[PDB]
Amino acid sequence: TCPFYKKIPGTGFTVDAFQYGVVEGCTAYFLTHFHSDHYAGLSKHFTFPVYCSEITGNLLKNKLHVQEQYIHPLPLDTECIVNGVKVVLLDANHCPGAVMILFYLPNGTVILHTGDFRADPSMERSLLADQKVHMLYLDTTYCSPEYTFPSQQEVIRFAINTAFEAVTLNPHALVVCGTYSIGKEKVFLAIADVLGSKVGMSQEKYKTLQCLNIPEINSLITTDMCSSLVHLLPMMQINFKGLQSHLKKCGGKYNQILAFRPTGWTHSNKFTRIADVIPQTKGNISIYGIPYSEHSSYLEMKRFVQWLKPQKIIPTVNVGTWKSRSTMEKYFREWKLEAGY
Ligand code: NI
Repeated sequence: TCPFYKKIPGTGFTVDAFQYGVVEGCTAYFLTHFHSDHYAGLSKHFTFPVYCSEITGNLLKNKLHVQEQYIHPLPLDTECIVNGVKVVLLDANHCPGAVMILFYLPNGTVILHTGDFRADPSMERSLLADQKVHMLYLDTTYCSPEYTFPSQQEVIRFAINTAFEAVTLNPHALVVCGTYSIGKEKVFLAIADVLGSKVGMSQEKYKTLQCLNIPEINSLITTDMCSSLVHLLPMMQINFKGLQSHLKKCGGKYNQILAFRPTGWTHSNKFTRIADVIPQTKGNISIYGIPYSEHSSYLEMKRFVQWLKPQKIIPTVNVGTWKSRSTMEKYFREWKLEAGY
């Protein structure tokens, strides 16, 4: 049964609610982004209207085989009427195709559902500038002050310089980047661009990347592994055993691996600056964990909320324990007292 924080009151709508069977009264199912916890339940047998971005729609059709007649893509930054209700989709700054949804309810209430997002000051100059929001359904993944991490630009600068140094010292080194979902593509694209290489990968991952509307993608990726010195591998293979096994398959072309594991936050963020990050090393294999986040830091989240000044906040992450719910409620009240709304 569908929980309350996935329903939009006063409408026939749900958000990211495909794992509950047929939801009573639902006339349109919104999907914020193509991550498995959110799409859980969709397939070729789904026969209700799905509303989403263009990119999410390409993934639903090609990867999950949802039939074309049930996929309803909407453009971004554009007022659209769905089942008699005005909606807008906004870029969430999460993975490719990810959106926030603004709903203009028939009674005058305005609701923003962030989906998953990485708040940014640029959002203060979207269509959100123009009006009041009564209810915010908020991605609270990192809603605690211990959650700190650098900008995505700093993290990419670190990865490019690390890869470029290693391969210039040793032309026979291979770079490997872990993946398990869409998102974080800048990590492997930036490294391959500095090395003058295409990115090599499986047929299955190539298919996924071909759905993402990335400009000039045919120039950047390939399924011919032997032609490439940046390889993508499943995240589970990014360990000394998996990497050893991969280096055997390359036919004595390479004699060293440098690997990257993009994570979210880890507690080594509580002590170490990005610049000071060191790898784990066994023999001719080195593995870097890099804190490339596609969710708001505490401070980015707080800035956004204090600017938007919502009347009520409904968290969508960390909702399962009393201690988490209490902690989030305390911070929301501080933020409101501090800013005066
Ligand atoms: Ni996500």
